[PDB]
Amino acid sequence: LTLTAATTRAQELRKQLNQYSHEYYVKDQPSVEDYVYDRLYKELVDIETEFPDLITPDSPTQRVGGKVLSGFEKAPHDIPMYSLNDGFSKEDIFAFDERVRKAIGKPVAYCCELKIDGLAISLRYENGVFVRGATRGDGTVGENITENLRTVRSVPMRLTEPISVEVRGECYMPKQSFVALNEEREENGQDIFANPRNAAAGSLRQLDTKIVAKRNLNTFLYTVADFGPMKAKTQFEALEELSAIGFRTNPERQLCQSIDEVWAYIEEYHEKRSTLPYEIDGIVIKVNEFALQDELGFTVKAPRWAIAYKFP
Ligand SMILES: CC(C)(C)c1nc(NCCc2c[nH]cn2)c2cc(C(N)=O)c(N)nc2n1
Ligand SMILES: NC(=O)c1ccc[n+]([C@@H]2O[C@H](COP(=O)(O)O)[C@@H](O)[C@H]2O)c1
Repeated sequence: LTLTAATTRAQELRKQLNQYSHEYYVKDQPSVEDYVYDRLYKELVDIETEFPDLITPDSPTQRVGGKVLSGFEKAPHDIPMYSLNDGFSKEDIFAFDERVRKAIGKPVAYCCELKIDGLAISLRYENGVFVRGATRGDGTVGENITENLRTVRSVPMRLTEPISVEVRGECYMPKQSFVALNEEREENGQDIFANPRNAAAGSLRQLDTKIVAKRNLNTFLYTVADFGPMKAKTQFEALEELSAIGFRTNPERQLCQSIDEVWAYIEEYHEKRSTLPYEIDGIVIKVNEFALQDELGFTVKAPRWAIAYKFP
C-alpha cells in the first residue's frame, strides 16, 4: 500500500469506525457486529503502524491513550460552573415551585433530569474539534484533563458539524465497572473506592492516560457554557440538540408542566433507582424556558432556576 493510498483509506476507516463508535458508545445501540468493527480497526492500526504520520487526534486508535503528564494545568471557566441548590423533601420542592411562580408571575414548566453520581466536566470544541477537557474544580478554575478525556469513549473527538461550543455534563463510572475496578484493586492490595463518584474523580486525577483509558468512564451532557452557536431556547430542546450534535445525553428526562408532575417523576425514578446501570443521588429540576432562567438569575452559589432533590 502506497502512502497516497493509505492516506485516503485511513480517512475512510476513521469516518466509518467513528460512526460505529458513535452508535456503540453514544447511542448505546451498535448497528454492526463487533467483529466488523474489529476488522476495520485492525486495518487502520496496520496503516498507522506503517505510516505513523497518518495518525490523527480523531482516530479511534487514540482512545487507548499514551501520554503521561507531570501534573494538570489550571483550566479557567470564564463562564462559571455554578453548583446546585438542594431540596430534601416534597415540602422543599413545592416551596421551590412557589418561589419560582412568585418571581415569574405564572405557572412554569420544568425539565426534570436524573442527578448522575459523578464529576462535572466541561468540554470545549473549536470548529468541531475537541480542544479542551476540564473538571469543574471550584467553579471558576478547574484542572485541564483534556488528555484523559480523549480516552473516554463517549466523548467525541470531532463533531459532525464544525461548530465551536463548550458543553458541560457529568462524567461517571457505571456500576459494573465500579464493581470490577474495586475487585481489581482488592487483588492488587490497593484501597477500594468508597463509591462510583470517588472512582470517577480518582480516575480523572490519574496522570497516565493509559490507565484512565481502562477505567471505563462514561458521560451524560446536559448544558452549554455559551448558547451562542446553538438554537435551543429551552432545556428540553438543549438536551435534544446536544444529542443531535453528537453528545451522549440521559434518556430518562421528562418535561413536566406542573410541580405535581415533577413530584410524580421523582417518585417514579425513586423506585426505578436500583434498576439503572448507574447511580443517581437525586433529581435535578430545571425551569425549562431559558428566558425564564435568565429572569430568575443566580445567587452567589447557584442558579435560582434549578434545584436538586436529594434522595434521603
Ligand atoms: C447547569 C445546572 C447548574 C442547572 C446543573 N448543575 C449540575 N451540577 C453542578 C455543576 C455544573 C455546572 N455546570 C455543569 N455542571 C447538574 C448535575 C446533574 C447531574 N449530576 O446529573 C444534572 N443532570 N444537571 C445539572 N445541572
Ligand atoms: N459494534 C460496534 O460498533 C463497536 C464500536 C466500538 C467498539 N466496539 C467493541 O468495543 C470493544 C473495545 O473497542 P475500542 O477500545 O476500540 O472502543 C471491542 O470489543 C469492540 O469490538 C464495538
